[PDB]
Parts: sequence; structure tokens; C-alpha cells
Amino acid sequence: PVVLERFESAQPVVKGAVLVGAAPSSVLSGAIAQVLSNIHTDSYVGNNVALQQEAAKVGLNLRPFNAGDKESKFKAVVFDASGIQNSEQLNELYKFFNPIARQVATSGRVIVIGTTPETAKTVKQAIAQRALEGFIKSVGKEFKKGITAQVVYVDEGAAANLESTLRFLLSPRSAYVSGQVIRVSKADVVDVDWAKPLAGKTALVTGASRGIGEAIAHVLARDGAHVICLDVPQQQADLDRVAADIGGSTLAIDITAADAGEKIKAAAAKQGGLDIIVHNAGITRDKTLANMKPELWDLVININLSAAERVNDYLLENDGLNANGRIVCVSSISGIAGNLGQTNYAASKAGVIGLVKFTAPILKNGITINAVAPGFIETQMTAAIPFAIREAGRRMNSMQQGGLPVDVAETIAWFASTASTGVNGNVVRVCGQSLLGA
Amino acid sequence: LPSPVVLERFESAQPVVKGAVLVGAAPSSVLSGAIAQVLSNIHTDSYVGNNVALQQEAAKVGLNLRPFNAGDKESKFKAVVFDASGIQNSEQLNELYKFFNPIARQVATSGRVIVIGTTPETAKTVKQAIAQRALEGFIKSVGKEFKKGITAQVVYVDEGAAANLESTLRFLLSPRSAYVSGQVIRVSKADVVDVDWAKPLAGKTALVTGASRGIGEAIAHVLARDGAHVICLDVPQQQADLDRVAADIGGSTLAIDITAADAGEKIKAAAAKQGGLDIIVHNAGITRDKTLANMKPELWDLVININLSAAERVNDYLLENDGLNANGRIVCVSSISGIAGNLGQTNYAASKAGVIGLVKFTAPILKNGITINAVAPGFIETQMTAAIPFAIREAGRRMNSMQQGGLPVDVAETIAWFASTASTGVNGNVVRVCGQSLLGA
Repeated sequence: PVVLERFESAQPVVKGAVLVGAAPSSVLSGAIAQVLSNIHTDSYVGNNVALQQEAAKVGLNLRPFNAGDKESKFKAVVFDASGIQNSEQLNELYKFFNPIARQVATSGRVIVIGTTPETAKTVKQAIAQRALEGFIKSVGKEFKKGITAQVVYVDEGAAANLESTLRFLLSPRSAYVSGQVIRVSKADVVDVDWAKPLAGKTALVTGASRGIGEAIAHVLARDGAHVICLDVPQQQADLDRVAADIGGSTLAIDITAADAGEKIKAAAAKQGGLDIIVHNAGITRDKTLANMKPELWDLVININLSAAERVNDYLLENDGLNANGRIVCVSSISGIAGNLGQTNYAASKAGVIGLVKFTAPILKNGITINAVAPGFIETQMTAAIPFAIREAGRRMNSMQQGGLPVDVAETIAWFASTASTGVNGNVVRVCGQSLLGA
Repeated sequence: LPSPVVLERFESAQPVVKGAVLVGAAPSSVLSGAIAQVLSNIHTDSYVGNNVALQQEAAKVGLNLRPFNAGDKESKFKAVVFDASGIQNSEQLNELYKFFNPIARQVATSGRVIVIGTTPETAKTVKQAIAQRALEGFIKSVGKEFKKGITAQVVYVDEGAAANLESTLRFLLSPRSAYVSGQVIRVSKADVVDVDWAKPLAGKTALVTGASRGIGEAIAHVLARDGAHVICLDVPQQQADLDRVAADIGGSTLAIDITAADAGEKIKAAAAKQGGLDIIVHNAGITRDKTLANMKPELWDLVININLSAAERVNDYLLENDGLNANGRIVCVSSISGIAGNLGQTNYAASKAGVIGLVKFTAPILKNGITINAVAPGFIETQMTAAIPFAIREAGRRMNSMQQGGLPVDVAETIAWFASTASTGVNGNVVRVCGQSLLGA
């Protein structure tokens, strides 16, 4: 299988050329062109006068790309499908993507940017914009070479809130995110140091002493945040090690305890209050329902779902998250798809999806909530999984390989970004486009 | 590897459920009366545990629930039905454990696990919405775990729509739903209309596109069995097969190209001879599988046209020209590849994802009790099955909780459930008919 390109340094965002296209009458092309100008990449365009004019109006020099050239490779191909007004115009997807379908580089990106169907002004456009997800999921399974494929839906009028999502998907940070739908909504545009998009912020990560939580802590700290590493007192040694490695601090408590939210707020006060909380703490107690003990049902629901509800409730009602704050939860593919032996775990992780979906409308003060839903992630404890599930999870995705802890951490860090003001209520799988789903 | 079990399918209108039903409910549930009324109507052996409130609500509607000894690990139940609407928060999700763990080995072969809750978007508290959302994770795991051909569903009832549950619960209790598992079905508020449950399409006229063979032919048979007069539509090239199918079911024929600009005109003109059109099933569809880099322009266009745009044009005509009678039905056909994507199917999957959008964004603007829903079939054995390699066809056979491919009748039964005169509160749903295929989004 392919070695996936992953994050090296803040610049360049994209190594290689980017080809941009757009359907007639699109409305997102200026916004796309601005991001491309912002990240200083070699950007090419085909014979599209309106698109060339939209890019010139924001200062992007688009080199024309010779439709007769079947040899040039592009690291990313980006298509503004917002102009597709009905199902007949879905052939704008073919017109752009068929000529370059062999010319996307290894570890490359296919990115389609459309209008959120629920916000489209006509039913015919909503239908066509909905169709885009079918297209990109098929592209994600067909192009190989470690290429990812995404659809970004931009709510009608939210073109200004797209930059942080476009940057994440264009970059190697998104190496294990493929086949997914991301929704961008209207929000304030905030200033941000794109090289340190968590600069000046304080984050708290539960389950931080090891594993994916430790990787989350590293990436948040890399992006500028002071990271409060949270785990049970029994892990104090690993907690100190992680906090020292990243220049953070520790809070050694049981996240499920009644006073967890209060102790989190208290500890964050010393750093100017809490900006980001990542609910990564979580366990599996895999048993068939017929063999499962009651306490093992309760335990899994408690740690994976109810404890996060209690902490969120406390912080949101008692001034425990700063303005433009961030809640990031961790669901799972099994929350979406179910799994034998996981009636308790899948119930909890589906609850997490509901926690995100029904909390996001009621949030105030620019706070957002989102979740990652990892597929098969390689950990130092992965060899403890029975071999059958283990090798299936490793292979049954478009990347033909397991993901890495850093792939989940990067996606969480994109949610946490100071610039991701208009990313709210999303659940984004980090699964290399696993075949599993709903 | 094991061999699959045989799935029980429809044999006759009664009994709805062959065997006993165990009912349970969480404390403070609000759907138990409606459920108990259905179990009464179908004259089924119904049992209950130590739930006084449930026994009393069932006694109110004339249903006598027999106590099920909680020490009895041997009795088998064809169906277990749990009212989860009383689960108010995540801590109360252990009500699922309390009911299902003691009986997890006592669901019969080809049995039914049915969880009924409150539509999360209609729940009055955020905590309840979260808990009701959690039920989908639970039932999807049950569907993969219980084996023995057992299906598992969650039916969500909009707050206040309890009286609209009956046709869905009957479909799920019955063998008609043999190949539907892992799915979420939303019931919304609507008027309740009289129906003959043995002939739930009595007096109605249906039109089925692509009716001359395959799943289209199976659809035509099931709709006619339920009492509909079926107009079988296909291209004039299939006139002989069309006449064969129409003669077998007592229907009529309409030989046109569904993509033609006047197709909706000719459909309405044809249905005039039978009292107007009540039901249209958009089953016509094609695949033209090619990698995108190898695909020809016309082969993208053709797949979008037949599978999506043609249904849009016909719907538009019928809805703008009163071509569908009140309490009418539009049933579309998507596909697992429309949900999940597939190599070689950028055109097909785009078109079938569009069908999902057609359903979702037409449903809110329908009037006069007309509904629109879609089925999304997984691996269904047909004659167009030999085209795909025996290897890839082996993948589709195994990669689902039933460990087998479905039959055309399983798709037709789900379409017939949507089309039922009684399914007034079933609107905007896309229901996979896949035996809980592993594939998804």
C-alpha cells in the first residue's frame, strides 16, 4: 500500500500544483481563489473565463492548463460545484474530472465544494448538490494512490468561513480523511496565525496520558495551545511525561466524577480560562449482549457519553468556556455502523453523535462542537484485538491500511482552530474511507 | 465459513406474526398504547414482563398481555418489541440492557428486534434527543450480533404521531421485511385512513417503470397481490415481456421511454382509464460501469438521465397537473452505491445519491396526503447478476448480517409497505433493503 504524506511544517500547505475548476454560475470561486492565493501555491485553471476573472479579482495568478496535457500531475484538484443548478448540470463533474482522472498525484486530493443542499434556494439545486456526495465517495474508492476525496458543503452565504477547512483538506494533515462530507456555516471571521492556529489558547484533553490522547496533546501544543493533560491519578507518571514533552500541565482526576467539570474550570483559570476541550477518554468492554454484565453496560455508557454530558453542561452553564471556544468529541465508526459485541459501545458512540448534533444549535459566544469518528487506528495496544477484526479493519478502506494517532489528532486540531468559527455540528470520520457505514 | 439460514418470507395475509411477541417499555414511555393496539389488531400471542404500567396501558386497548416468566430461558419469541420513548437521558439507556439481555438468545430464527422511540429532532429536551439518537447504535449492533436471520430496526415516531405507526410496525413484525435490517424509519403525523390490511392497495392504481423483468416485475406482482391495478411501463422493445407480466397479474401496459419529454403526460393519460394514478414507482434504471478516466460523455449523461432526471420530470408533471390522487404515493429506488460510493460507479452513485435528495427535498412540499419515499437495495440476486464476476458477486452475498443476497420480492415488499393506503405518516424516508450490508456512509 501507499505511504501517506503527512504534516511536516507549516509551509508549504500544498507541495505541488493545484488545478481549480468551476461550474457555470458558481458563487464560491472567489473564496476558493483567495485561499489559494493565501497559501502561495502553483495554481492552474482550464478554459473558464468567468473563473479566471474571479481569481484575478482577488489577486490569484492562474496559469492556464493545456487540456492537451495528459502528463502534468496535480497534488490537488478543487472544483466549485455550487453553480450546478439541477441534475442535468451534474455533467460539469465529468467535464472537469474525467480529463485529469489519471493526473492526480500520489497522496493527492480531490475536493468538491458545493452549496449545502438544505440551504439551496431551489429544490432542483438541492437535489443536484446532494448528488455530489455519491460522486466523491465513488472517486475516493476508484482513484487509488493514497488520494483522498471530500465534499465541502458551504451554506448559502458562508463563503467567507471556508478557509480553515480548505486548508486542512488541501494539506497532508488530512491524510486519513476520505469520503467525507463537511458542512461550513456562517460565522464571524476571526484573525488567526495560520502557522499557529491555536496560539494563545488553552486546551484540555481527557485520556491524555497515552495513545490517541497523547497524540492529540502533541498536535494541539504544536499548533500553539497550552495543553492541560487529564487522566486518572494512577497515570500521574505518564501525565507528567506528556505535559513535559509538550510544555503543558496535568490534572489527575476521574473525568466521570461529579466534580470533574468544577475541577477543570478551576485548573483552567490559571491559564486565562478554558478555550478547547477534547473528550478523548473512552473504553470498550466488548461482550455479546447475552454475556454482558450490567456493570459493563453502565461503565461504557458512563465513560463514553454521560461523563462528557456532565462536564459540558457544567462548563456551558457556569462560564467555563471562553468565547470562540471549542468542544471536540470522539465518536467511532461503530457508533455509526454498529458492531457485534459492541451493543454498549455503539450505543454510547451514537449518543456522542447526538451530543454533537443537538448541542450545536444551542451554543452561544461563538463556541462550536464537533466530533471525529475514527476507523481503524494503529496503537501500541492494537495487537490485543482478535486477529480477524484486526486485519479486516486494517484492509477494508480506500487506503488499504490502518491510520495513525496523528491522523485523528490533526482532524481534532482542525476543529479546534481559532479560524474554524463556521465548523459546527459536524461529525467527521477519520477512517481512510472505511467500507463500513450506515 | 457457515452457510446462511433460510429467511421466512410472506406466505399469506394472516397470521401477521407466526409465533409469540414479547413487549417491553421503559418507564414513562408514551407509545405503548399505540403498539398494544397494533398487537391487538393482528391477533397475536403477546407477552410482557413485570411492567405494571405497560400491562395497564395494553388492557386499556383490549390487548391481554400474558406474563412472561423471567426465569424462562427456553421460550422463543418471533418478535421482541421495546418502547424506548420513555428513555429520557443516557443513564436510562440501561433500560435497553434490562429488556434485551435476559432474552438475547430467545428470539426465533427469522425473528424481529424492534425498538420504537421518539424522533430525536422532536424530543422536548436535549438529553432525551441524545438518548433517542443512541438507539440507532444499539440496534445496528444487535442486527450484526443476534444471527439466525433476525432483523433489527429502530422506528422513530414524531412526538404526537403515535396513531400513524401501524403500517410500519406490521411491515416489520411480518415476514415481508425479511431483508430489511439495521435501518431507521421515521413516522410523522398524518390523518389515519381506513384500509383493508389484507389488500392494503385495494381500489388503487399503480404505475411501475421498468416493469417488464427483474425487480420491476417483482414489484408489479406484489402491488397487484395487495389489490392495486398495475400499469406496467417499459420501452416498446419489451412489449412481449410487458404483456406477459400484465397478463399474469391482471394489469395493463404502457410502452414508452420514461425519459421522453412527454412521459408524464402519457402516464397521466394512461391512468385516466382506471380513475387516475395513485402510486408511481420509479424502478427504471441502468448501470454503465466505467472508471471515470475511461467513461464516455454520453455514458455519464445516460445514467443521470434515466436514473434521476427522468423521475424528476415525471414527478414535476404529475404534481403540477394533478396527476396523482390524494393520499397518493411516489416510491423511488436509490442504491447502496448511492449511499456508499463504488469503484466504476461515479455516474451511478451520483445519480442514486441524487434520488435520495429527490426524496428528502420533495417530501416537505407535498400536499393532499401524497408521500415520497425510496428503497435503497443492497445485493439482490437477479438475471443481471451474472454480469458481475462470481468473485464480486460472492462479496455482495456474504458482506451482510444475513450472510446471503436478497430476492427481488424483498425490495417489492418494502416498496409495497411505502405505497400502502395506510402509510400516510411515512414520508421522506430512504430505507435500505440490504440484509444490513456492511457498506455505508
